[PDB]
Amino acid sequence: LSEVSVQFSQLSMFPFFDMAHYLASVMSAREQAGALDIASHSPMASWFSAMLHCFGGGILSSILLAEPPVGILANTTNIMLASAIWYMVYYFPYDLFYNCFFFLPIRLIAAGMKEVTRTWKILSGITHAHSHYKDAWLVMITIGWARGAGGGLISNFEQLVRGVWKPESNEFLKMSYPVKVTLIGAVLFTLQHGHYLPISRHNLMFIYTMFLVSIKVTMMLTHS
Amino acid sequence: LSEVSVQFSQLSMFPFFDMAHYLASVMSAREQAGALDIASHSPMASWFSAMLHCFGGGILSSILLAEPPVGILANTTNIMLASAIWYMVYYFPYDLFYNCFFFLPIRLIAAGMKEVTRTWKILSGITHAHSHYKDAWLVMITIGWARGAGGGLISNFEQLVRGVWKPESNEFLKMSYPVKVTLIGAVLFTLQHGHYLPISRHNLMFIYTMFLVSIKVTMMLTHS
Amino acid sequence: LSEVSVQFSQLSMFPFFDMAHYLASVMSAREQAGALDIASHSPMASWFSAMLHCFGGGILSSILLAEPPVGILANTTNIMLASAIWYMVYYFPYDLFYNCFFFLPIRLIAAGMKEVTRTWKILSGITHAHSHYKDAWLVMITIGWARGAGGGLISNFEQLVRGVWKPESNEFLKMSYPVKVTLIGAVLFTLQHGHYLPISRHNLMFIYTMFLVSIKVTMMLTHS
Repeated sequence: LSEVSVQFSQLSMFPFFDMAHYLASVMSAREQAGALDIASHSPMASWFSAMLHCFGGGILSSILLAEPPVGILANTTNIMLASAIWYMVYYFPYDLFYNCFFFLPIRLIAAGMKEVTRTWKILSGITHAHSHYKDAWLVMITIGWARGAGGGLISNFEQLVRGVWKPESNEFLKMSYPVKVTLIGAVLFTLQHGHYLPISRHNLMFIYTMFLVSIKVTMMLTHS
Repeated sequence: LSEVSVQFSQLSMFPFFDMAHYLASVMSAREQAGALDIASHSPMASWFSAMLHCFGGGILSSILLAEPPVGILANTTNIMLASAIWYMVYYFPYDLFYNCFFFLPIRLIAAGMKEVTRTWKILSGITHAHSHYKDAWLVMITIGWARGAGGGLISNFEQLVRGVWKPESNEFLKMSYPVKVTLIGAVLFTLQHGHYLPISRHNLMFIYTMFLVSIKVTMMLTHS
Repeated sequence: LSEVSVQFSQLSMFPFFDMAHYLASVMSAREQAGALDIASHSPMASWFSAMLHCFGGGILSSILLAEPPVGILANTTNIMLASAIWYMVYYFPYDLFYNCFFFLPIRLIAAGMKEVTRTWKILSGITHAHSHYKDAWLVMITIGWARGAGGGLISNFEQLVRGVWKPESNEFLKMSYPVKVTLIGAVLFTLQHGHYLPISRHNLMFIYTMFLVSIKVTMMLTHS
């Protein structure tokens, strides 16, 4: 039944899903070590650290392609759309926001939707790298991977933003789960655009997104 | 009497004022902790650290706009115009140069003129960001702010140049005086170009520059 | 006998010499402190650290010229041509590869050929900077120098890649031999393109390359 994947390929991420990626990235940034004191004593650094979690893919993909990073800041609808989620995650009255989204089902849904945004980020970087370089495979892998897990690769300098400098925890030394999954996805969809992978783009899209959401849901259910 | 602000708006900064910004930035860089030993044992690193103080605004504004930083190095008149001030600040015979410019009135004048260069740097970044992005407010704030206090934002990596690595003293954690003032100015003049601020550009220019020079003069008089 | 330098100027570096630069840079990267454990426990970080040794000149010259660094990754023939040398330097059976190229004559030849690649990298950066900026001397010096010893200038962040963070060993504080030699060469050939240096390009090319190869050969013979 390939008629369902065609329906899945018509999804738009502007209203609902972008807020889900921003919310999962901002909450996951808050749950990190010493992130509450940053927002309590330096809202600027915590806000910028949140933006590195939300728009790290576009930032790294722009720096790697010699594209202006401030171009990501031009979309005031997305920047404000993430900054509101930041201010509600940290400075909501009685912390009613976080306590609402820390609930297990809501957290599962939000995270699972961020996993969906990751896909269109990977393909966006692959097709964009194709717009800059025709049949260059490594470029498409690098930019699609850069949009898939951008915040995870700038995680060292992002740590440097909040104030923690860990020169030992490099992403290449020990590849984390989301970064390595974004590598596998970038390679796969790069083989898809190059037609080296015998499957249509929509079906590979759907099966990859499902294989990601199922894994993260299993991780969050087995962690609690 | 708005006829005086029109006369103030016709100022040119190529001869006198650029040397004032370079001199205040180089002297303020020398007065930092452990900067004399750098120039005494490694003139290259002290020179580059001085260039990060002088041309940090153009460097950061160029990196943020995907513009070549080496483009700032093309203007050999400005680069030499600052390098001469560096070599005279550090390696002048009997230190007759620094001891002359460390005098309170001369230091007040030079610093106060650097405060004037900061304004045209902010507006240069705002109008330049307008040339790259029409009515994008955050871009104009970011580039005007990037030219206002560029050396203050690269101050971490600039510290890394001389040899001191302080991951705890981030500019976003504790915003210093010049950086936060450049933020306020970038926001104000950005509202001016967008015509959200009910005042002409020249008058806002003059009152902002005066409000800056008066504050720094008061700081230098109350510090000694 | 200027007829021999004309024959030397017709050299092509695509097959033999590029592999020599990649091999000397990868081997010299392995001989660094704690580089074997990186390749034994994290092949990704050791591979990227090797690419920073091989393509550091193009990377830094691309970042300084606002050119996409991923553009260096487009040439899959060169990237694979270096990655094969990396995998053979580290993971060859019985370490038969390294033990073969660590032999004194073979090491002398490979290093001496890397010294030859350095020249065409310097001139490539100088003529490229001329394509971006006509008669800007400092730009040509900066880009030619950036291609001459690129890995030596990113050596701090390259150290940060493997996991060692040394904020005290800056290249400007103590200029190493290859970096300072690349500075002298960039200045000389920049004076050549500007015709301030009374010598033809080919003769200066040959005498500079010889003056480099002789020095490195003398160093490797006096070190063992």
